[PDB]
Formats: sequence, C-alpha cells, structure tokens
Amino acid sequence: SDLIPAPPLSKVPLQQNFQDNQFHGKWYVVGFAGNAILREDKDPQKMFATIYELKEDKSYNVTSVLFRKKKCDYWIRTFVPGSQPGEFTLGNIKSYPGLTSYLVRVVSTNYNQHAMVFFKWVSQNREYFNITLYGRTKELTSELKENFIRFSKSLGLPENHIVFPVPIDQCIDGSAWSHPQFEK
Ligand SMILES: *Oc1cc([N+](=O)[O-])ccc1*
Repeated sequence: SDLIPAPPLSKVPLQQNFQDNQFHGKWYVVGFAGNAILREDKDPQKMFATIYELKEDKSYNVTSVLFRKKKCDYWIRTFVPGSQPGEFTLGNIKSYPGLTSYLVRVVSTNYNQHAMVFFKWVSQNREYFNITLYGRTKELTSELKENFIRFSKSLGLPENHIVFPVPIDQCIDGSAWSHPQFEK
C-alpha cells in the first residue's frame, strides 16, 4: 500500500517576512496531521513540546520533549536555514541512514499564540509529510483547529490522518506543577 502523495510545495504557503527571533522558544503540538500518522482514539497520542533555540549562526537547535512509557524522551536536531526565510533543512542528514531529504516550511504564525509548520522528508525512496499545529498554550480555539483540518484536507489528508494530541503535564510542561483540580 502506497502513501497519500506529498503535495507540491505550490500548495504549501510560506510565512511572509518570517522572523526567526520571534519564532523561538517552546511550542506545544496541538494538532498533527500526515500521510504516516493515523488517529487512534482507544490509546490516543499524548501532547509533546518542541523548543526552538536560535543559534548565533541563525540555525535552530530543536528539542522535542515527549512522555513515553514512564520516562521523558527527546529528539534533538538542527534546523539549518534553507533557500528562503522560514524554510529549513535537517542538519547532519548524513547521520540519518536512508533519509535522503528533510524539509521544513513555516506556513503561518503570529509568533505569540500559534504556528503551522510543514515537514516533508524522503526515506528509503518513500515520500512522507506532516503539518503541525503549534500553540504557545496547550489549547487553541475551535477556529484555529478547524482551519488546520481544512488545510490538512487541502493537502490530500482525510480526517483519520489528523490528530489532536491529548494534553499532559509530565515531561512537556516543566513548571505546571499539576495537582488535583478543584471542581474540575
Ligand atoms: O513530526 C514529529 C516530530 C517529533 N519530534 O519529536 O519532534 C516526533 C514525531 C513526529
């Protein structure tokens, strides 16, 4: 079975006059849609966070923090500025065997609340992509979430390939200090 084909970059807008400094810091994964992700409601994906640290050389050190089994997991990698502002490629791709390309395109952001970012990669000659909806908080509006579904569908993704990860406290919010909620 083949994957839904990756859309042409023509269908994927680029945030105009992208501001690398304002994009920095922590984002939560509020939505995640892609040709290799399947929504599964019995044991749903938990929310994770991705921290973008802008380096002197204007690359990002990008650190994803996830809760997996009963430990914190990480994916640390470098996003190197690409051909246009708001585009990046994966640094040290030589160290990812079978990965022949990895492209990042910031679609839209207002920097202080939300962003949508497109990722496309090629691995053992198959084409993969996702769209991420990032929030500065763990919840976004229904409007931002329906916009994300719309955009996802415009790139060829049916609803069963669109996931809204369940908010969590462990690992991803190092300062939430959660406790039992009064009249939750
Ligand atoms: O798309 C995507 C990103 C991560 N991450 O750790 O940053 C993990 C799985 C999927």
